[PDB]
Amino acid sequence: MTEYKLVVVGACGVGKSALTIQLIQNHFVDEYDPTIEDSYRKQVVIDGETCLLDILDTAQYMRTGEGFLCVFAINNTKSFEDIHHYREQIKRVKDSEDVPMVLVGNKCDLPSRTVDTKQAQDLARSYGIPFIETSAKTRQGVDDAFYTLVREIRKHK
Ligand SMILES: Nc1nc2c(ncn2[C@@H]2O[C@H](COP(=O)(O)OP(=O)(O)O)[C@@H](O)[C@H]2O)c(=O)[nH]1
Ligand SMILES: [Mg+2]
Ligand code: NA
Repeated sequence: MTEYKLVVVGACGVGKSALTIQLIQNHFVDEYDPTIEDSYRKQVVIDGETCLLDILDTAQYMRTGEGFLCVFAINNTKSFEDIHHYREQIKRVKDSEDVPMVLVGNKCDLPSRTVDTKQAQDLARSYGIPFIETSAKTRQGVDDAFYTLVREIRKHK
């Protein structure tokens, strides 16, 4: 079966771990030690295809990543501001401009929003990447974010 190595990056507190655990374990974590960096697997079906996802939740495996989720939180302007740092890291570690990537705006369940959809869509367009709005709490968008990334890897191959 086809394996996809995915890496989740972004500022502390955006929901990288919550997004990962919701995908893998089907539950929402209200707190998750921010120093734990681990890799997590789930065999899933994406568009009818069975595949293995190896997901590195960051906090010697970044460089082997085939696609990256760049996460910010929609009530965390600072995390949005930091996205360019993580995009550039990824370019450098892959030595490429064309790396499969998805911009994820998480915590969409929260009303105290400060990054609007247009802002984020504009950033995504400046990188040529999809933008997906998620909630790790509700599950909105979660599969779509990871599965879109897999679809970007599929195209890239
Ligand atoms: N309301 C809400 N809280 C979230 C969401 N995702 C994460 N959180 C919370 O935000 C905090 C940080 O999440 P965490 O996954 O540890 O962020 P990380 O540092 O990026 O791994 C925790 O208290 C999570 O419960 C979400 O979509 N909605
Ligand atoms: Mg974490
Ligand atoms: Na503003």
